Amino acid sequence: MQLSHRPAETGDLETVAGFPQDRDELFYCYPKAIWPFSVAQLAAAIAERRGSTVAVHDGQVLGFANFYQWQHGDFCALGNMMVAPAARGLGVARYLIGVMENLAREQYKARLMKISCFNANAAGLLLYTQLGYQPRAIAERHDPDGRRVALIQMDKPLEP
Ligand SMILES: CC(C)(COP(=O)(O)OP(=O)(O)OC[C@H]1O[C@@H](n2cnc3c(N)ncnc32)[C@H](O)[C@@H]1OP(=O)(O)O)[C@@H](O)C(=O)NCCC(=O)NCCSCCCC[C@H](NC(=O)CNC(=O)Cc1ccccc1)C(=O)O
Repeated sequence: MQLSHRPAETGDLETVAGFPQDRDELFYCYPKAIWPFSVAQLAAAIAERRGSTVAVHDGQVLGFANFYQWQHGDFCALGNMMVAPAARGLGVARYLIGVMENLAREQYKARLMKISCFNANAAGLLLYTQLGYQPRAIAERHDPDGRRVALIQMDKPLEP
């Protein structure tokens, strides 16, 4: 469907902060955040990151992403990837990741995009696989209940 993108704005914060539907979803897209998510937590992430971007369809903000890490000439890492629940499965994240890949290439001369995905997040793992990301390593992490989870580190070459 028809999608556009632009930098995130203050008026987008309340909608975007509403995207994660439970503690698990919040952990998957922003593991340092604390449930419940809030506009203050989102604004703080935006201020300390780069490239915060929204995807819009039919006047609705449906998706958000930024760079978790950025290293000129080297790589960027995708951060805070989240989509409105009613709009999932429709290509919003696919679209926005394409946008972020282009931004990494153009703004950071990145050769590689990194994406890390928690093991329980099948939807994420499958999407990133469809976009050409390959798994490289697995790291142990802990969820908010102190349970041990596996963070799967994936990457993809970008090219000029
Ligand atoms: C986005 C979403 C997954 C997808 O958005 P879509 O808009 O919905 O995606 P389409 O573009 O439509 O494409 C979807 C594709 O997948 C196929 N599909 C399969 N199953 C499906 C299903 N059930 N449903 C739908 N689709 C399913 C489907 O067929 C299609 O493939 P084809 O049909 O096209 O082939 C959507 O469902 C979402 O928002 N989920 C909730 C949030 C979320 O999980 N976000 C991803 C985060 S991974 C990124 C995490 C970045 C994390 C980062 N930190 C790090 O990296 C590392 N720091 C740390 O660890 C620090 C730390 C601190 C404390 C303690 C431990 C550690 C950061 O802090 O920011």
